Amino acid sequence: GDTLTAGQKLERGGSLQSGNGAYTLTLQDDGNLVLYARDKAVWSTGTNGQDVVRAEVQTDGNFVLYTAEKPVWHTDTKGKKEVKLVLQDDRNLVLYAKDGPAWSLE
Amino acid sequence: GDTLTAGQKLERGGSLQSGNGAYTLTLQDDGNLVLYARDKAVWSTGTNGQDVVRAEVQTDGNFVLYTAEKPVWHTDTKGKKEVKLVLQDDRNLVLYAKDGPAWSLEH
Ligand SMILES: OC[C@H]1O[C@@H](O)[C@@H](O)[C@@H](O)[C@@H]1O
Ligand SMILES: OC[C@H]1O[C@H](O)[C@@H](O)[C@@H](O)[C@@H]1O
Ligand SMILES: OC[C@H]1O[C@H](O)[C@@H](O)[C@@H](O)[C@@H]1O
Ligand SMILES: OC[C@H]1O[C@H](O)[C@@H](O)[C@@H](O)[C@@H]1O
Ligand SMILES: OC[C@H]1O[C@H](O)[C@@H](O)[C@@H](O)[C@@H]1O
Repeated sequence: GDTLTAGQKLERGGSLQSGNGAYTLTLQDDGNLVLYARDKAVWSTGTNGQDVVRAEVQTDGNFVLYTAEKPVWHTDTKGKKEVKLVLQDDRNLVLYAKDGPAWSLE
Repeated sequence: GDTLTAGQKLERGGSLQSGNGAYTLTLQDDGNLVLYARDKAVWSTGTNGQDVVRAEVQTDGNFVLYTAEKPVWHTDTKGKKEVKLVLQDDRNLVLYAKDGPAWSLEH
C-alpha cells in the first residue's frame, strides 16, 4: 500500500504509492530504490548498479537495503547425486557422489 | 567430524577435522576457507575479505561458498521501536517510530 510496518520489505518490482498514484517508491532491477514524483525521479538511494534484493523495514528500527547473498567459489559439480564432503587422513579433501568422486583437492 | 553430507554447511568459525586430528578445514571469520595441517596453511579458497559467511554442500551436488547479504544503504535508526515507513500524500517519505519521526525525506 503506502506503508511498510516492522518486518515488511520491498522486493525487486515491489512498490509503495501515494498522492493518487502520482508518487511511487519502487525497488528497481538495476538495484536503485527510487521515489518517482510524476514524470521525474525526486530521490533515490543511489544503489543503481548494485544487486539489491530487498528494502526491509527491520524490527530493530533500521530501514535497510541489502545486496543478495552470492556464490563466490564452488566445486562446479551441480547435477551430482548424494554428495558428501570428506576431509580424509591422506590430507585430500574429496567431494564424493553417487558415481564416485566428483571433485578432488589433490 | 570429518564429513558434511548433502544439505550441510560450515558456518563462520565452523570446522571439519580429519579422523587422525592432523588436518583441519575451517571457514574463518575473514571469509577464507582454510585447510590447516598442524598450524601450517596448506590450501585455501583465497576468499579472505570476500564476506563469505557459510560454505554449504548443496543437495544439487555443488559445494559453494556464499557471501552474507551486505547492507548498502540504511537510515541509521537501529534502536527505534515500532517503526513503519510511510510514503505520504504530501510526497514525504517518513520512517515513523514510537516516539515520533525517526527519519524523513523532506528536511
Ligand atoms: O556458483 C554456485 C552456483 O552455481 C549453481 O550452478 C547452483 O548450484 C547454485 O546453487 C550456486 O549458487
Ligand atoms: O535518480 C534516480 C535514477 O538513478 C539512476 O539514474 C537510474 O537508476 C534511474 O533509474 C533512476 O531513476
Ligand atoms: O580423486 C579422489 C581420490 O583422490 C585420491 O586418490 C585419494 O585421496 C582418494 O581417497 C580419493 O577418492
Ligand atoms: O549497516 C546496517 C546495519 O545496521 C545495524 O548494525 C543493524 O541494524 C544491522 O541489521 C544492519 O544491517
Ligand atoms: O519530518 C517528518 C514530517 O515532515 C513534514 O512536516 C510532514 O510531511 C509530516 O507529515 C512528517 O511527519
